[PDB]
Amino acid sequence: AIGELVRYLNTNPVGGLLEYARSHGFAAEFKLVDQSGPPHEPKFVYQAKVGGRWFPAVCAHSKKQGKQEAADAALRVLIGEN
Amino acid sequence: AIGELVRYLNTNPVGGLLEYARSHGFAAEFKLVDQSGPPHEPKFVYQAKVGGRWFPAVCAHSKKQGKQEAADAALRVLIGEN
RNA sequence: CGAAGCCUUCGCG
RNA sequence: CGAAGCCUUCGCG
RNA sequence: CGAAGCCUUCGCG
RNA sequence: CGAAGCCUUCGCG
Repeated sequence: AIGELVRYLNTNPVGGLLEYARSHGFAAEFKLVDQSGPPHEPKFVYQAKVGGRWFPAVCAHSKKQGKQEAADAALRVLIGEN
Repeated sequence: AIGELVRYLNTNPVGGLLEYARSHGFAAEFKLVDQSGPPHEPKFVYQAKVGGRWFPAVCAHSKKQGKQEAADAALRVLIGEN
């Protein structure tokens, strides 16, 4: 797992986390924790969840980048574990 | 653990998480993920972390209530574990 | 006795 | 052959 | 929201 | 920021 997981951090973190989620029979989730700010400069706060494990919450400027950074944080956490 | 952990959900989640963290030799952290909103109506976003495990991020109106809500979520998860 | 944590109140900014 | 996901681009509200 | 291109991965062969 | 009060937990006697 670790090998491909490292690869996914640079190119496409969301894809790597979904891959991890499939290969362990788990459904991945990206929770929109919070939305704030004016419409032209909003701030989104996202959190990745896999099965029963929750990951670092992140601030981002767009929903896409919210998911990307949430995935990225989850991936770094999982790589750290071993 | 589960017995006392249930009790702390009503009275003081922050204390219960501190008990859990001590009794498994873990350092607890309450991360201020985000602050937003106007000065008289701020919104804070907190996340509890115990050792290497991160917990649901929560919204609250004050820092203390932020920590308490994060702790409460972590406790509900840990009771869920068994 | 020695600590730690929470909540509450009061004053100040 | 059948899915899914990123990258970029274009158009619509 | 509607598409195209390109990449990666999954699944059945 | 400076105090006060409560409750809870832990160790010791």
